[PDB]
Amino acid sequence: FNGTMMQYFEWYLPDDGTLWTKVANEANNLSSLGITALWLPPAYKGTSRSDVGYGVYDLYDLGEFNQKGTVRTKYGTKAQYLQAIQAAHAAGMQVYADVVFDHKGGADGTEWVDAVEVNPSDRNQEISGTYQIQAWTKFDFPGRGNTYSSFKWRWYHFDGVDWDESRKLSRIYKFRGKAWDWEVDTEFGNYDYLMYADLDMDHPEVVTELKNWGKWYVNTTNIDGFRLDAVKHIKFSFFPDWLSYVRSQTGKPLFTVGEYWSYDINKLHNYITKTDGTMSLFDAPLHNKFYTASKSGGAFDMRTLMTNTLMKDQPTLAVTFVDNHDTEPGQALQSWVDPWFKPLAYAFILTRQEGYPCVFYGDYYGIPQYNIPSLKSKIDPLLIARRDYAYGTQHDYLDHSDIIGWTREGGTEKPGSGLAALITDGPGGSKWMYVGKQHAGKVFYDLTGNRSDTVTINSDGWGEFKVNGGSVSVWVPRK
Ligand SMILES: [Ca+2]
Ligand SMILES: [Ca+2]
Ligand SMILES: [Ca+2]
Ligand SMILES: [Cl-]
Ligand SMILES: [Cl-]
Ligand code: NA
Ligand code: NA
Ligand code: NA
Repeated sequence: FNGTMMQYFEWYLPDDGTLWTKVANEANNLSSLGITALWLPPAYKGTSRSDVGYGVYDLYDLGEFNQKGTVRTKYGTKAQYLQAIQAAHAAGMQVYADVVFDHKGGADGTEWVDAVEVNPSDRNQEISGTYQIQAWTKFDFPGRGNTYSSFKWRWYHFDGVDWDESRKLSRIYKFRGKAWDWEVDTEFGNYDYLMYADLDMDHPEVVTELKNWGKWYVNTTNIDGFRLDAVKHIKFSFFPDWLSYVRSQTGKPLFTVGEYWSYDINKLHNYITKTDGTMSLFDAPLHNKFYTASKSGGAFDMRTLMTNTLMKDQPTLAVTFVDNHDTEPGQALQSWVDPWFKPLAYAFILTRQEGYPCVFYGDYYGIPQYNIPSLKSKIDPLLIARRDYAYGTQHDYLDHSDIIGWTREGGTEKPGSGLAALITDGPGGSKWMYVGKQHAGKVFYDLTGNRSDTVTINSDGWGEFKVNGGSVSVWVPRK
């Protein structure tokens, strides 16, 4: 069985505290379609009840303590979260928990700190003299007390902040005596700083505490791996060290995927080198390819669709996806793949042998905030393709600027498997492709239902497969 991840949230979910309940309720249904892992949103207390979770306040509050004006998180209570994870496990699915280590917001109090303004466009360039600011850096967690952890956060655990409370100024403030961490991404000179209070990953108390929390969190929740937020903004050598610790101390392999958001493939290869292949990365450049192709009116050269992507260059470390909560309309990385192209992108990541694909909750269930209907009826037949048919040796036909395809011969121990896929960003047509001599004489049909004709395999193992305009067909053998 192929591995298939699902990102189990989107940005515009209502703040109604039901998501963990939905996970428990939907787990069996999802697993039956071949989903094997769920990436859950940050599950700990944010700056308010409605925070999506990246505005992390208290890593140890899983919707259990009366903090930031609520007990539950946006998603539910600690008990509902633990129950969600158990339900996924009963359905035979693994759970990857979102980990937010870049910054910390909603401090309980301020501290007076000598600081300097740096340029948002070049954080290596100081643009003021030293002056004293009132920074939101004091974290005491009075709702939790010392349950689980007695560790308190102060100014010196952070490299800087984005707000002076005394003069009410928005600036990127670097604390005097602190430096931006290295290595990090070099966009804007040094991209360590992102929002709220930025963690100083060179501080030993910070490193020890996050290790402490990592081990506690795995043991407490029974999760199976991690989605790491904002890794280009976090010292590169920190995560290999952290993961080695948490993996050894818990005795779990803890699959981990990092969000290194860049469309520059060489930046991703750099990160993977600097982290010794300890984690996979989201294939952001392939997301860009799908976005671009969807908007190009047929003019995109489909022969290039996976050129300079992680799916091509480093397939065992790629988590492939069509869209996520940041690429949704109105969001920070907005780059939304139009619905006409979306099933083709889904077929590309679901039926090919390269990479670990990830289905987006917002695509699957729809996004009511923008009146975006569910694509479940177009995605399900592709999940079935992956679950039952996408096995064995692949042959590639990325050989025409509209119509591209590939085949899977089927696996010697998954009887009935085998497929031939075609997608086109332009007019439809046909393509001869090799599915395997062993399929000579078999009749193949289009599992998507987009086409009603059939394709019979010739005595050499070749079939003349077909696809409609602007569409996808996934041809599989009759039983
Ligand atoms: Ca630092
Ligand atoms: Ca940072
Ligand atoms: Ca084209
Ligand atoms: Cl200068
Ligand atoms: Cl410095
Ligand atoms: Na510089
Ligand atoms: Na930092
Ligand atoms: Na992020």
